[PDB]
Amino acid sequence: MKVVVQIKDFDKVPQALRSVINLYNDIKDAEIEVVLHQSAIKALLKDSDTRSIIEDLIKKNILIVGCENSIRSQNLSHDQLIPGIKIVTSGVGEIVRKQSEGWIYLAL
Amino acid sequence: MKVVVQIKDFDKVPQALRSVINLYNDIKDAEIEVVLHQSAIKALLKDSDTRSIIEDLIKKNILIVGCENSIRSQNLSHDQLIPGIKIVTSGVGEIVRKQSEGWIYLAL
Amino acid sequence: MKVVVQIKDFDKVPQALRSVINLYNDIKDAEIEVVLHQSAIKALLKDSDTRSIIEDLIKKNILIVGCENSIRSQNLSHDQLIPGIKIVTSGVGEIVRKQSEGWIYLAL
Repeated sequence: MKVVVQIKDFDKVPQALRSVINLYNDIKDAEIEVVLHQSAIKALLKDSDTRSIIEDLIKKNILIVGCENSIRSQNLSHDQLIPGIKIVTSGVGEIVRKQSEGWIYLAL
Repeated sequence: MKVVVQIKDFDKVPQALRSVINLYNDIKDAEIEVVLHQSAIKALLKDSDTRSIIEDLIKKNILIVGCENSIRSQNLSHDQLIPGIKIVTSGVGEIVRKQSEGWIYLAL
Repeated sequence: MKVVVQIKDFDKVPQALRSVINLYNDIKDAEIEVVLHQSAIKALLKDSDTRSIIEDLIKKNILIVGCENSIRSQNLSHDQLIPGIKIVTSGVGEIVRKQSEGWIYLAL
């Protein structure tokens, strides 16, 4: 079950991440990709309060993706992001493309 | 027309419910399922300010679903929820599954 | 690539519009329709702070759509909206219908 998850609001990241954990626990063999854009990109910073949760999702083989446009608008450096994070040119472009590829969309 | 509606933010429930009413009025013979998770689950409490609206949606044959994970994290009891409410193990799992079954997704 | 974009929160319109610009720049020959409903409808007012951005999207051949139900609940007049704006009876009905027609959904 392929699911492309979107997270855009930084203030809702904690709840969004718990929801992703819920998804993982509920759908057997789920193939999950989480795309963070807009202000939510800040959650991928090395000193992020949700770093341990993000690292746990990575351990669970979940693909964590950050939006380049968002990284740039938030004045962040790739050097400052959690290691092992994939980046796409556009978070919204990725979300749309994955859906066209058959991935089920979930907005958090 | 099968539509699976998601509502996750408690502070936006009033507007979300009005939007569902709008959907109902706009799409003839719509088959609607509303899944509430995260903080929005509180709207399904018996003393909820939106109870009368929820009851009206039920009257209109709309399926109202509450997330068990969310009920648990909000420390709520099934005894405290509006009668006639269906519950799923995971709100996000339900949203994803209905979409895979052909239901059109609407995030409110 | 057909994409139906939803924007419902007025306080998030600036970021949503930038995200639409990002979509446009990222997906070659994207066919985009943006549906604004709930409080976001206010962004289509003639004296709107985002008017110039909306006009730019229109220039880029992006279809800008406003929800009639939302226009009514916000006590707005069609005379007060940006010229060239299309209106639908229900923003949510449009979002659902476009998806059933094969348009990819993006919630902003």
